[PDB]
Amino acid sequence: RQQLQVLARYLKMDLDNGERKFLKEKDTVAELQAQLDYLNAELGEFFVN
Amino acid sequence: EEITKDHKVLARQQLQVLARYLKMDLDNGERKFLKEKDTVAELQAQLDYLNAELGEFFVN
Amino acid sequence: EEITKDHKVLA
Repeated sequence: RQQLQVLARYLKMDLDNGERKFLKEKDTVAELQAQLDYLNAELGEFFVN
Repeated sequence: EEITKDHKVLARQQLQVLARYLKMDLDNGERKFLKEKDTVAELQAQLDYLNAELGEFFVN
Repeated sequence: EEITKDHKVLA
């Protein structure tokens, strides 16, 4: 693992970039789901569907 | 010489990783040497004091 | 930059 880290640093490759982007995207998903849940609570399932 | 320096840096980091895996202290020798040099300075100060008190003719 | 690229490929 330490040798892999040394190589990754030499190559300037961020091994955690994908996870960072994924966590941001998951926050966005939660935001949009909260908005949709609010509209469903205001209007009801029958109306929305 | 950016490319050569970057490669030597990578080599140094790989050497450090290996040294840590092997539990080999690369600075042990220098540490011991600096302690020994302090001891040499102490003994030389004592000898210099005796030479200042007694003089070269007497000591020799 | 053939040498640097070849080394980065090896890495």
